[PDB]
Amino acid sequence: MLVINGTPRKHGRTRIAASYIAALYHTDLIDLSEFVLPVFNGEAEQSELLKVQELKQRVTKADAIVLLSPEYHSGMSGALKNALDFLSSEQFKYKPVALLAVAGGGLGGINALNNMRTVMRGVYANVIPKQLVLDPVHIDVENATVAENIKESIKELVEELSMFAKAG
Amino acid sequence: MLVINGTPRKHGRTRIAASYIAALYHTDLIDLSEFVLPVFNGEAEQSELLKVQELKQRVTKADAIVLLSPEYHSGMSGALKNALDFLSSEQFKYKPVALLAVAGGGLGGINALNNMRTVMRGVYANVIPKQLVLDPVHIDVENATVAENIKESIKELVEELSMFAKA
Ligand SMILES: Cc1cc2nc3c(=O)[nH]c(=O)nc-3n(C[C@H](O)[C@H](O)[C@H](O)COP(=O)(O)O)c2cc1C
Ligand SMILES: Cc1cc2nc3c(=O)[nH]c(=O)nc-3n(C[C@H](O)[C@H](O)[C@H](O)COP(=O)(O)O)c2cc1C
Repeated sequence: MLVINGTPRKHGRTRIAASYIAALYHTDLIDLSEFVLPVFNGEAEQSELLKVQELKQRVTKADAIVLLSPEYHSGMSGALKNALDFLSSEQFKYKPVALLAVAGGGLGGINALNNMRTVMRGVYANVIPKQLVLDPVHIDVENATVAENIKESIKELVEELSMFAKAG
Repeated sequence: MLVINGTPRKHGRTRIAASYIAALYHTDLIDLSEFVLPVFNGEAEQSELLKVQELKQRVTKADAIVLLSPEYHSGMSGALKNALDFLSSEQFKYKPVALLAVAGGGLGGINALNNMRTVMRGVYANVIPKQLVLDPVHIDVENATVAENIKESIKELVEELSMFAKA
C-alpha cells in the first residue's frame, strides 16, 4: 500500500498526517515536499527523468493508494496535480484509491476532495466512497502527530481501502 | 488585460489559442510554457524569487484576465494550479476573469472549467458567466492558429470580459 503527501511544504500539516499513516500501517510513502518534481512540460526527455520513472513505477506496483492533499484555493495542491500529469490511466486503472484532504477549518476540504476525486476518475482509479477532511484541530503540528478522535476515522478509511484492494 | 497560457507544453495547443488572443487584442501575456516556476513550497525565500514577484505584479496590475488551461485528467494543468498557489485573493479580489479550457472529445472540457471556476472563486475572482471549450480540431498547431469558428466565440468572450472590467 502506498501513501502520498500532497503538501509541498516541509512544515505542512498534510505532511504530518501522511507520515502518521505511512508509519502506523508501515506503508510505502512519496512525500512531495521532499520528492520535488519539475513542472510537467509534456516532453519525452522528462519521462526519462529518474524521479518520474520512480513515481510511475511505485504507483503501478501499489496495490492500494492513499491520496492526501491540502486544500489550496478550493482545490488540490498544484504540486500534486502536477505529479499526476506525469502519470495516466496506465498506472491508475482500477487502482484502489482513498482520498484525504487537509482543510484549514469550516466547510473547507469539500472542493479539494471533489477535485481529487474528479481527476482520479479521469485516470480510471477505483476511488472508494470513504473520504476524509482534516482540520488543523486534528493536527498536533509541534508534537508532529495526529489527534486521537480522528485516529479511528483514518483506521476505518485504511481498512476499507484494503477491502477494496482485495475485491474491486 | 492579461492572458495566461495554462499548458506547459511549448508544443501545446492551449499555447496557440493563448497567443492568438494576446495578439488579436494586443494584451499582456504570461506563457507558462516559457514562464517556468518552481513547485510551490510555502517558503518565504521562494516568495522573493523574481518570476514570483513578476507573477504577482503582472496579475495585480491586470484590469482583466483571460485564463486558458488544457484539460489534464479532468482538471486544470498542474503547472497552472501551481502558479495559482503562489497567489491569493490579494491579487484576484474582484478581478474580472474569463475562462477557457482546451479539450477534445465532446465529453471533455467541463471538468477543467468547473475546477478553474471553483478555484478562481476560492480567491474571490469575478468570474464572468461566459466560459469556452476549444476542441483540438479547431486549433492548427503547425500553422499556429485557430479555426474561424472559434474566433467569433473568442471575440464574444473577450468583449463580454471588457464589459465587466468597465462596470
Ligand atoms: C496557497 C494556499 C491556499 C490555501 N487555500 C485554502 C483553501 O482553499 N481552503 C482551506 O481550507 N485552506 C486553505 N489554505 C490553508 C491550508 O488549508 C492550511 O495551511 C492547511 O493546513 C494545509 O496545510 P499544509 O499545506 O501545510 O499541508 C491555503 C493555504 C495555502 C498555502
Ligand atoms: C497530461 C495530460 C492529461 C490529459 N488529460 C486529458 C483530460 O483528462 N481530458 C481531455 O479532454 N484531454 C486530456 N488530455 C489531452 C489534452 O486535452 C490535449 O493535449 C489538449 O490539446 C491540451 O493541449 P495542450 O496541453 O498541449 O495545450 C491530456 C493530455 C495530457 C498531456
